[PDB]
Amino acid sequence: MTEYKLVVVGAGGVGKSALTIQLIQNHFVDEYDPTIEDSYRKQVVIDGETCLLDILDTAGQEEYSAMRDQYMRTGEGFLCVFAINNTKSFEDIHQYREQIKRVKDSDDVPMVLVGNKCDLAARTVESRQAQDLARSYGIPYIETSAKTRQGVEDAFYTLVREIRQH
Ligand SMILES: Nc1nc2c(ncn2[C@@H]2O[C@H](COP(=O)(O)OP(=O)(O)NP(=O)(O)O)[C@@H](O)[C@H]2O)c(=O)[nH]1
Ligand SMILES: [Mg+2]
Repeated sequence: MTEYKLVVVGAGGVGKSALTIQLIQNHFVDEYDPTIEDSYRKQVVIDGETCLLDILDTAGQEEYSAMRDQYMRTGEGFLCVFAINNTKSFEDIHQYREQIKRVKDSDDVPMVLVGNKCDLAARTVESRQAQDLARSYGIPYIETSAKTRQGVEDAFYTLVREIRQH
């Protein structure tokens, strides 16, 4: 079947793993559990097409840029995740996107800007700012909460749809 290699990237602690585990295992991981490098494979039906989501959950730690560079190279689409309560992670987004473009040798890689932890009331990144950033990237912006599952399927499925029309 069609396989979509999705890569989740972003600063440490923004909820990359929580988003992935919510998608694959339908539960919120309320646990401190830093990722080194984890792969998830799930058979899903998306818009009637049986496909295999191969999700690459990367580390936010800078000490694993080498492991990120290797598995960013093979990814077809990228979830660039920041936390709406963490302004620094929103600023780090530009660094992750530039790194994706260099390893992919491409200015138009399938990507979704993900503003995670939107359940939190102490927002520091206005939705308008992140939407403008996504607009200048030419990529969709989707706010998610791995806690409430809001937007989780939307973020991943939108990325798959970008890969189809790429
Ligand atoms: N309130 C709330 N907390 C969240 C959300 N997503 C993740 N978290 C919390 O944020 C913390 C970090 O989550 P985690 O998924 O491990 O983030 P990460 O980006 O994978 N970190 P790393 O880069 O080290 O792997 C955890 O305590 C987790 O429960 C969310 O949508 N809402
Ligand atoms: Mg993680």
